[PDB]
Order: sequence, then structure tokens, then C-alpha cells
Amino acid sequence: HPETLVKVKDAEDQLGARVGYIELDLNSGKILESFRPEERFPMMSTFKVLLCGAVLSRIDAGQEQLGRRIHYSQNDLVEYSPVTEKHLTDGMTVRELCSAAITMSDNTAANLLLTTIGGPKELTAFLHNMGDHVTRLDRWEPELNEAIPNDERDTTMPVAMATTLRKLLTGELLTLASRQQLIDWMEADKFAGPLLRSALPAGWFIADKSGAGERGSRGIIAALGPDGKPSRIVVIYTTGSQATMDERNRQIAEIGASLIKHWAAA
Repeated sequence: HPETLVKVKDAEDQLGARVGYIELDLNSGKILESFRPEERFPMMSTFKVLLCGAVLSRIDAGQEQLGRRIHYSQNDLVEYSPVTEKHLTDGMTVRELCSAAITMSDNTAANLLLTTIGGPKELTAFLHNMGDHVTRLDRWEPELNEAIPNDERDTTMPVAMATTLRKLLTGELLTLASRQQLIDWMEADKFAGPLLRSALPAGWFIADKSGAGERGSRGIIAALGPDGKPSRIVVIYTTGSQATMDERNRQIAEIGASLIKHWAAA
């Protein structure tokens, strides 16, 4: 059962594309393993977690409310919007939009949330404020998934993203209640089944968010561990492959299997 770094390299061979990987201890933030940690990759829908972090930060500051109801129209609807397309009459609350953006990867939900903060530049500013000067959101859904080769728009580095996620889930950046809501949304993710979740044993905890884009882009961010408690952060991205969705999913799932099989190693 291949060691994780061996598997990551193998995934590059299989996919004909670069793969980035990092694994952090959740408690200490120390890097346990990495591969292309400082290369840039399209975030795709993995940014939706960071967006809801920015929204929760505003909630904590009294600038936003979880229960605030936003009505919107047909014009706002874009592709891959399975929840927002069913609430044209009634609208959705901020809390519901974040649930939709994270757990159902709802694109229109993400756009409505970006409007609440004033656009992608404001998400980038939130990230800068907390110390991540690498992750950048430039565009709205769905254009942010374009993934033109070597275009740095709408990208992160594995090492930047992993630490930003750790800070949102466990740091003082968000209140306890907000930290817990963010992880609860990620735990409830329904749009990542063929990825890390497919390798997880019974009894484990996983809070995650996946992404897919053009040019074969695929990725996932996660906090996971045994015994009902997360203990590591994992970030995986790939871009460039011509392989099918199922083939890309399979490679990520196999990286997960290698991580799980060697987890107990001292």
C-alpha cells in the first residue's frame, strides 16, 4: 500500500499533471508531509470555505446576521446552483447560503455571499488581514474556475491554504460559535463523496470541501482524524490533466487511502 508521497508522485504520472499536497498537524500547525507546497493551483470551489469564513467574521463583528434573508432573481442564477435555484420566491438566509455554498458547492450562493462582502477583492483583503498574502480571489462564479495554465488568478499554494484553514477552524480569528459552525458545514459536505471520504474508515471524522474546474482541475481541503475528532489538515490540488473526472477522483481517493493506511506511523 504505497506511502503517501510515493502515491502523490504516481498520481502525477497517471494524470499527466502536477499535484500539490500538504498535511499539517492540526494542533501544532507543523508540516508532516508535503509535495509542491509552494506551487500555485486554482482553488476552484475550495474557496467557498474561506468565503464563509469572511462572512462569519462579519457576523462576529456585528456587520452581518446568520438569519438575514436575501431575496434574489433568475438573473443571479449560474451553473451548479442546486439549492439557490429552488428559492427564487422565498429567498435564503445567510446561514442557508453558506450551507449551500459549502455542502452543495452552490455557485449562485457563493456569488450572493460575495456580494454581501463587496466582491472578490474583499475576500482577498480578509485573507491579507489574517496573514495570507498568497491566496487570491479575482473572479466570481463560474469564471473563477477557468484554470488557464500558469495564470495566478484565483489560486492558492497548498502551504498557504492549509494554514488559512487551520486558522479559521482552530484559531482566534473566529469566535468559538463561528469556528464550530464552519466545521459543521464542512462535516456536512455532500459534494466530496468520491474523494477522501471514499477511503475513510468507519468511526472517522472528516470536514471537507472539494473543487472542480477547467483544464482537469480538481482538489480538496479537509480536517480529518480517527475516533470522531479531526487531527490533521490535508490539502490536495491538481491542474492540467486530460483524464476523466472519475480518473481524477480515483487518484485523490488513492492518495487518501495511503494517508489513512500510514496514519499510525510515529
